[PDB]
Amino acid sequence: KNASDINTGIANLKYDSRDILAVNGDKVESFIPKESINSNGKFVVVEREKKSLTTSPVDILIIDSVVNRTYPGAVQLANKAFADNQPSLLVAKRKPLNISIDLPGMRKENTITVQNPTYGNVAGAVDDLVSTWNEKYSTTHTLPARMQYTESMVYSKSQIASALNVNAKYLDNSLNIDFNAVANGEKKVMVAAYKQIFYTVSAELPNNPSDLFDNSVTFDELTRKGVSNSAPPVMVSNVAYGRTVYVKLETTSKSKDVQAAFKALLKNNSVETSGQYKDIFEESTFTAVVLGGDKVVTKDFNEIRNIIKDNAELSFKNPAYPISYTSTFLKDNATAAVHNNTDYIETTTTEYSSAKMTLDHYGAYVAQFDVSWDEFTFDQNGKEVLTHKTWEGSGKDKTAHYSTVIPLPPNSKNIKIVARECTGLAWEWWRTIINEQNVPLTNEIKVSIGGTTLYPTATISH
Repeated sequence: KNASDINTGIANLKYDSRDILAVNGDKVESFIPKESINSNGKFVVVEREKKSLTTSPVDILIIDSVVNRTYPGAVQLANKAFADNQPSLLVAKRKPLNISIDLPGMRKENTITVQNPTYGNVAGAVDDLVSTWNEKYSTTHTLPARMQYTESMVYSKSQIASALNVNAKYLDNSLNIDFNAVANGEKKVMVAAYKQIFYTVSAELPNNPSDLFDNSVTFDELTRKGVSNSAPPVMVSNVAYGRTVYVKLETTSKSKDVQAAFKALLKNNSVETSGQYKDIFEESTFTAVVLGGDKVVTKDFNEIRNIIKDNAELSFKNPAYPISYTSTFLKDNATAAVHNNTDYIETTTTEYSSAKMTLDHYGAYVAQFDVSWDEFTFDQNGKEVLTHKTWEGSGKDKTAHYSTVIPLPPNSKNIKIVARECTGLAWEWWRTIINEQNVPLTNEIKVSIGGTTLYPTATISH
């Protein structure tokens, strides 16, 4: 009748997804690109850089408060408010629709058919299906661990969100990311989103869009109702239900390793007792919250694992809830993808600590140490400024047994160490026994020359 004008009208819309469905962070701004700083007693270089993060999800998140707007079979407007997690619902009288759960107990009795695909109803149809399988299959069958897992280091709300694929306020509201400390040397932080799926209800893509709507429905009704090239319609064609845990990992260290150290603490507990990265998980504290729909902080990460675990489980005590969903433009049944584009200031880090050099001479022969290093800094332009330093006794004759302690401040570089052994009288002749530049900056540098005139012994020990 005019179901024809729904198709014709709908068929007629022009748009590309990248356009109507985009999000964008606000042009970066200004930072100090290369600059040092002193914390924990470690001299810390600190670099900075704008990158372009470019997400592109087809698993649209779903915010608590705006939950009753997203349900399997619902029709919604593909527009900037969609792309922003507040989709506008497009209410209109409906033909009946088949929704079919994917629960374990692999049934042929899994499909239900809903007369009026309105939230409350659809919600209920799901609820039925759930506690069907839960009665007549609950243990007879068992749940395949399915998960949307994401983890990243945090720079801006704009970026963690975009990356973690979650909602910026919602996250910060629960976690409290001191993005600042982070923004300049004070702190290092990553966040993990454990999005656990227990099941996903799905909704029969309809051959022709008209098939979704009663006959009392006209195209004008739709357009006057929201529909336009700036905002075409999508069907909520699958909702994944489950449970979420967020984990916050933050540490005072600024060691290049804080990253991988975490990505690793997260995976398993083989690094936990293994002792690798031990100074870090000291200055690390962890936080885990469990999203509801209408939180613990401790220094023993094994409590965090426990919370993550308790939550890969369906239960009457821990009920599922919509979590992500999938949208199909009614036009051609393409999947809706929300193109994202945050910009941000990645502040990286590198620690450096003070060193204890140590000359020791046991040699049956007069000898000589040249020792020199460079102290490094970066200007108002982040250029490396090299301040050459040189060991007092450098070049002086020394007789066994001798020893001294040369302090090196944490920001040292190029080091360099010679040992000459005199090999006759006065300095008639001499041999070089220790000759090195670019000696590894390391908590202890131990030089030690020894033995005979004819057969010396010489070694740097780190």
